Amino acid sequence: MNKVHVSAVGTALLKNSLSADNVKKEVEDLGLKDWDRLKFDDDRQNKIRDNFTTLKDLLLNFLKSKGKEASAELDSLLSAIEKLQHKKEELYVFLYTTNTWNSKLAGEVIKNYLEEEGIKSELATVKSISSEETFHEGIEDLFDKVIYKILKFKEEGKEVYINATAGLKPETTFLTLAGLLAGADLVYYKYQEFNDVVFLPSPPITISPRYLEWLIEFANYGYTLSEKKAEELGIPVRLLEVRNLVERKGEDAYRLKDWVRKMLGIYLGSEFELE
Amino acid sequence: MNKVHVSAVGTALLKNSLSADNVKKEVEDLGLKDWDRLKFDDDRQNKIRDNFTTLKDLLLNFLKSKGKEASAELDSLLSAIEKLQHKKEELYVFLYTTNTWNSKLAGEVIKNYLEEEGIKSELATVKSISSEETFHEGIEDLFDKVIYKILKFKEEGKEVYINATAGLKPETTFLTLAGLLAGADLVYYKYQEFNDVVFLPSPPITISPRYLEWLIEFANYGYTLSEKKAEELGIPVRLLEVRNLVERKGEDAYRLKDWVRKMLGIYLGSEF
Repeated sequence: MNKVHVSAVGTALLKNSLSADNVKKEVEDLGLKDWDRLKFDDDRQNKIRDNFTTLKDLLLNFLKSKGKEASAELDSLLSAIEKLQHKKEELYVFLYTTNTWNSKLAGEVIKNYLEEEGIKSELATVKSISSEETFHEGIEDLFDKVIYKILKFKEEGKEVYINATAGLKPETTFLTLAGLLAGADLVYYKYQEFNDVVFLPSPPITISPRYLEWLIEFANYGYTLSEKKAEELGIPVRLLEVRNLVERKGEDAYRLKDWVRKMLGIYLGSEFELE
Repeated sequence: MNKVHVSAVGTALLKNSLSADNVKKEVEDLGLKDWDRLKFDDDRQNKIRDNFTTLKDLLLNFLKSKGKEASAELDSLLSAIEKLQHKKEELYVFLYTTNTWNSKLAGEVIKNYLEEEGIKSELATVKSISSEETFHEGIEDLFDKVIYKILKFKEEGKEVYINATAGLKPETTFLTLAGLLAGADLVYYKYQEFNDVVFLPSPPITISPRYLEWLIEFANYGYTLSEKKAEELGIPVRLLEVRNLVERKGEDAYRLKDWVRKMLGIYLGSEF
């Protein structure tokens, strides 16, 4: 399957499904009125868990009934696949979603629909972003679970298409940029009020070689540099600091920020810190 | 003003302002009940135009009253300014929005509010994206009105912070990517959720140099090349085409897509 689509899955499907009276009955009787908006540690997530199969078949029947438009994910996926003329034999759909029952439900339902339609696909899950503290881990997890998989796909000799329709804005802005750094071929988006997908300018990009040399340099010296050592290596720490590439750690020292190291992994391999 | 913040302006302010009865009254009497969602060619846009100044004063008063929380733009702007400890003296706020009356209204209101708060700013306007056909023009326009300005700011030795909070996904993903290609320093985002700005991974990036050389090559021979010329110059037009950089217009011929032209002829020259 040499043509891979990457798509986040949200819970809009959960919400959209309440249109239908049968779904609204079943969800209301289970106590799950706001199942699209549940927090990751809300107890109602265990009611989705405990009732997974049912809610699955119910959302897949809703989906069959009223068709792909109930999920912006499917709509943009299936529209892009139509417009690019990607054959079912050639296709793979790498879904990811947060590690929460309402999201996994949406994700399993969409996975099964794609498989009923002759499209092989996979659903990875990723850490929730529930605060400023969990955001940076959230992004590292997307690196590990998605960006590094885009890398694998590109080594495998495949074409990668990013579906930017789905996902929260910051998480898809990150996926688009990291995705293209990892060699993704094309980024697409379906406007809610259009039927056709558009192709975002997806130019082939790499970290500035100037900055790539500097950033690899911290790796030689224990990911830290005094101002005097940086200046001797010609590395403008005060500009790296503006660009949130380094943090000042103490009076004289600058440490290469952890997110940069994840991203360097695109260039030096995912396990380069362990060699 | 060494520190520029870039921010789209959406109409969410127009919608949020309906939670004051005076605004909702004036909106309903004027026929403007869904003014946040009006398309670019909707006739109700002329009611905003015809009433611009008064609807300005109305939204600015609502905004003073209830403060920056009424606008994702102000909220994220003022929060990022707070978190980065940028002084008002050193700031310039580059707002852009579509050339539509409901958008310009939101944008003028945000511009005046920032100026009342001692922050200099401009409001650039850009062509509306109303279809597949107008999308590519829309993106060329963002290049001309925003990306090229990010470039100018960076030649001046100013620092550019992109506020990714407001904007539709495709307009903000393009601003982030082309913004960083133009040398923008940092991209930030404020979740409504947890009321606090985060810094998105924003490495300095460039066009792949192999491709930059190929792309500048097309720019020497008009902006079209036969298959026999391309393979002679060692250019995988096959791979340019997959990455939407060239179209096959001609017979055995390839044409450099217009947006690529307007991205070369923004960051790395200004000729042909």
